Amino acid sequence: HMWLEATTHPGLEDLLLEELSALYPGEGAEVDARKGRVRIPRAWVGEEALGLRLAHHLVLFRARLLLSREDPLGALERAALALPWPELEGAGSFRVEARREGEHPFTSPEVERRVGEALHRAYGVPVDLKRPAVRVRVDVRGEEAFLGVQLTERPLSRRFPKAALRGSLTPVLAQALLRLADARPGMRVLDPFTGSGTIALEAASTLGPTSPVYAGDLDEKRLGLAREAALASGLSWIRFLRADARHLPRFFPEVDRILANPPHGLKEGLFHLYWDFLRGALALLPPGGRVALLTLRPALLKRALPPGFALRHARVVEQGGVYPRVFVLEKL
Repeated sequence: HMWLEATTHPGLEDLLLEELSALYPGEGAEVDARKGRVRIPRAWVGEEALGLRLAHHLVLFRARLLLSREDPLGALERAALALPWPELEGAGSFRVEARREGEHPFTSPEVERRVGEALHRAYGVPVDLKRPAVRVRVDVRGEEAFLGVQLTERPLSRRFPKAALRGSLTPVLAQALLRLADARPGMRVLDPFTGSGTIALEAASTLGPTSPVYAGDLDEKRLGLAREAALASGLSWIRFLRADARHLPRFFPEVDRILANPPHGLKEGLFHLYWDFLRGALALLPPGGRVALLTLRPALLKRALPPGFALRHARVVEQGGVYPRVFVLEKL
C-alpha cells in the first residue's frame, strides 16, 4: 500500500487537500493538522502530481509500517531492502534523509547510516551528501515509519525565479491568498504591494488572460524585475504601475479581489499605512468584493479595519519560520 505525501506551509493543509482531491478523486486521504502534510493512497504517481500549485515537495512512500520496538533499526533496514528502488537507475548517487517525530532510542543520522549502507551494498550506487541525484526518505512518526523516494528535486514552489529571493513570500502562499479570496477566471485582481511581482504572476498564471491583473509598488527597480519575469513566462497582460498603496484610487480602478502582502516595517507609521491602505481597498471594491491579506500584526490590522468590511475568515499560516495570519475581508 503506497502513499503520495505532499508538503505545504503549515496552515494550508485543507487547501492542498482540495487540490489533490481534484487531481486524484477517491477516499482515504490523510491530513496532518498544523504540520503542512497531506497523504493520498496511490497505486501510481505520474507527472500530473508535479502540476500542484500548493505543494513544496512530493514523496512517494512505498511502505508504511508499525515500528517494532525490538530492534527498530533492523526492522527499518529490512523494510527498505524489501522495497523496489528503480530511481537509483540512471541516478548514480543518492543519500537518505531521515526525520523523526516523537521519542525514540535512536537518532535520524543512525537511520540514515543503517538504511544508506544497506542500499549502497545492494545497489552499488555511491552516497553523495551534498549533491545526491536521488533522495531516499525515511520518516518515523510516533510508532509508524514511512519509507520511499522524494519525487521533487527542487521544490515546486521555485516557479517564477526572476521574481524570487524576495522575500519570504512563496508562490505557494500567493496561490493560497488567491484561493482564500475565492478569485475565479474573469475577475479583476489587484496586487497592491507587488514587490518583484510574485502575487501578480501567480494570479495571472492561474486565472489566465480573461482576468485583468493590476499590480503596484513604489520601487521602480523591483517593477523592472516584475515586468521581466512576466515576459519570461508569457504573462505580459499584467499592468504593473508605480503606485503608493496609501492612495490606491489615484492609480487603480475598481476590482473584484485584492491580494495584499503589506511590508513588515517602514509602529505608528505602520498603523497609518494599514489605515490608508484598507480605506483605499474598500473604495476599490463593489459590494461582495474581497481582500485576502497576510499580516504579522493581527491586532493592529483589526484596529485599522474600516466598518464597511466584514471579517469573514482568519487563519494562522507558517511562513519563513514565523506565523502570520491570513484574513479574508468582504465589502458589505
